[PDB]
Amino acid sequence: IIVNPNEPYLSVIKKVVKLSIPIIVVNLLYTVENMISMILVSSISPSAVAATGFSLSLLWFIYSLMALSYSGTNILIAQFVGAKKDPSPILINGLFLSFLISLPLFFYGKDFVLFLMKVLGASETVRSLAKEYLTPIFWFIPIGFLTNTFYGAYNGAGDTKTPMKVAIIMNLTHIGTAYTLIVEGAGWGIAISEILAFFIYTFLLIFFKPKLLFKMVRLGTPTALERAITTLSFNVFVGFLAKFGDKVLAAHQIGLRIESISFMIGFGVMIASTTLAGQNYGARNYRGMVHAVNTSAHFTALVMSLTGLILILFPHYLVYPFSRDPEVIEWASYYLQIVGISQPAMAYASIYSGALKGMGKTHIPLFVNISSFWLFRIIPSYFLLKVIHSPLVPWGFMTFETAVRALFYYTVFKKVVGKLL
Amino acid sequence: LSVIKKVVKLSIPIIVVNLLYTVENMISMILVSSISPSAVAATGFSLSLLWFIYSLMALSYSGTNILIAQFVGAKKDPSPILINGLFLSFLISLPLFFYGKDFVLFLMKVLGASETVRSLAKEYLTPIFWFIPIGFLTNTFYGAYNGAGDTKTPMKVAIIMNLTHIGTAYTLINGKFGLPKLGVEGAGWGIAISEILAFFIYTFLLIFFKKLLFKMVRLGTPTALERAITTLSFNVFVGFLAKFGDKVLAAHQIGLRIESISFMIGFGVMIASTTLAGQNYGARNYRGMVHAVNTSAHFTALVMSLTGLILILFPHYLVYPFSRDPEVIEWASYYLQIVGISQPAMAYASIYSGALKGMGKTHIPLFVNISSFWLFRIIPSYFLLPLVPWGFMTFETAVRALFYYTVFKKVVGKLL
Repeated sequence: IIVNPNEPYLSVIKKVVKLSIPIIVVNLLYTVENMISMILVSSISPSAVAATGFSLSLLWFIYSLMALSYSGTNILIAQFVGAKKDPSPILINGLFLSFLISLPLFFYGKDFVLFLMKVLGASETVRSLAKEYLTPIFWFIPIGFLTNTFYGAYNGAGDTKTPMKVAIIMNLTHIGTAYTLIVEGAGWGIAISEILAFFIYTFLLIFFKPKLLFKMVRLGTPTALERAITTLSFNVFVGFLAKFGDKVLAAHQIGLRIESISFMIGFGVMIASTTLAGQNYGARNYRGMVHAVNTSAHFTALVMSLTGLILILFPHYLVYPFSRDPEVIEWASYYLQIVGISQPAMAYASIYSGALKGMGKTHIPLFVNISSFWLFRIIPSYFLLKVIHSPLVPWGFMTFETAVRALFYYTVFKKVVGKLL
Repeated sequence: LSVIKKVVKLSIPIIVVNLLYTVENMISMILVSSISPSAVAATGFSLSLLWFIYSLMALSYSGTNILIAQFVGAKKDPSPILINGLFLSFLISLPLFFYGKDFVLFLMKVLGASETVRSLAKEYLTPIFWFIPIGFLTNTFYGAYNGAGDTKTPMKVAIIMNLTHIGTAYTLINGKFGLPKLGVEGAGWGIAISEILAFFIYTFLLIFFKKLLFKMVRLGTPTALERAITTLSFNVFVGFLAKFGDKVLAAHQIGLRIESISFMIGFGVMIASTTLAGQNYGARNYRGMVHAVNTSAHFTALVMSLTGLILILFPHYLVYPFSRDPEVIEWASYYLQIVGISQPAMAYASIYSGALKGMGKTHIPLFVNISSFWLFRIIPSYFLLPLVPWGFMTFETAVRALFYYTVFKKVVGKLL
């Protein structure tokens, strides 16, 4: 049991924040894992941090195929626990499906970096560090694909406290492994942290609990696309500010870290709403999920309304840890006040697209976050952006555009449930 | 629909369209072999790169070829599918318009091009990309006339597309009419001007012939990724033979042309089965579509049983147009004998994987031909690793593509 009834008042939901703070902790700890990873790699040379830096941002492209092993496992388990049906065939077929697509990026995995590494602007000695840094990682990718599937498996059953306690220890495993082994030492910090957490889940399986490979691949197919395509998409949005020198290039990276710390709240509610909508839609409790997602939307909007306010009223404060060049503090402060207006939009953007994932409409955020980016973030902030001479137009449009969809494709949730009743 | 019928009435016109397309590029390669050999490399690497790029046409094709068939079968007005198909087609032509031109320069330099080849590729791919909207509209008109079952009209246009393409190329290659030699640019204008003249035909007869755009994208999205990912997949399959020198690399491309001369048959029947399965599924008549795809599979497998058998019995006869070194004739003869056995299977593959496109489950060939090329061709070959990846291909492209026919029997099993 986890589902709230069919609009049964309870205007305060409470249960949502209990099943979100754990996901917020897991996502905030992902930043501490990489921030400390930058401190441990910077102890040797900046050439190794370049090999690690471009690899992590490239590990985004790699881990995009990890979406099938998550959504295919997270969604069906959430619905099956909702309908009180045995959620065991989804786990064994999901963990096998995770290992299935784990083979392509097992052998020719370091090539996906090294080959693409030089075509963007790498050196000969920088890439040799990346090869030593990534060789122990691509050996244990089927291990990571199993850990990711275990993550999505617990999220469906409404037990996000298990991937929280494991994340706290897994990071101390990663912190301890690299800090002692430290460019190849940091690579063992990832592989060993993935076999430890996996074996904990293996130990947390002794006392925890194939024609559907289609349904798992079919649901998460847009997710692996949406992840991979948005990466290239954001690369196009960043490229619009590379034309304004490294000054604004650094100022956009400063806004990224300020957004990332401000994003872990929403992504935690997203995976939450993904579970809450799945358990409700699985039990044929349709009036309750809309009463739940609307409640989460209302509360997350106020959380984001506070978040944007802090970004607006303390721009120079939030850039202070990165405040060096005043022209960079300039563009960074302008960015914070611009996207500080579009924070409540992200409350509805992630929930409407996140709750639909559990409901099965995973193909919608793909068609959505792409079409609400190309002919909206890029083209209006490019085609009509020829004569502007300002970085505030891709920033002004990204805030303006993000609103559309976030608040303007409400409709897809407004009406997909309309015919559902 | 109960005895036997001329199912070739849909296949033959498309076969002519899929043929001569061979001649359109064989002669064009000769028209660019008339100049310097460096321009032929700029041509081949362009057409190959055009194979990768021409993956977004499936979204503009399947979205138009599938729904029109179902609606022509359902006797429902199929005009909103064409006006929004061409409209969507024009809008999928913009992401490549002035944004995928430099993609060639970014991709040629990563495969080992020459500073001159990248330049000849530009002068060749300059008029091609200016008229991407015109080629996409004609590509959508193809599936439009195929969906309605009128594949003879594009066959007339394909023949028009040929005489203008070769005519303009052969003229602009050297300036036959007192014109300046455009070089590699003349072949580029041959394609472009042949697209605009074919497009004007489709718009002229549109004068006397004849929203929910999200659903169309839900149809062509897996099909577009199939052509895109299979191209990378076959790149990995060839990569297993690059380790055996250039004599095995050459014999494989020789088999490619001999296969293509034998491939245009099944592709036309695939579109034929794509249309026949489309109309009868939109009209609920399931006994008519199951009996048709069964009869299509039976008749095509026999043709492919003759086609492959000839390849097995006449290897060194059919390769001599490409034979130079007897060691290359050796490896090429084995490739034909191996693929000649799996030819009757591709008959069932193109017809079944293609009928499911007509039924709306277009994410079926994607989930299959990917999971069939990788963990059944690439992986088993990579383990046992030229007759090891060659035998496995036939062993796979037959057996796995075969017994997958049960999924069609299962999709139909619950359909009744």
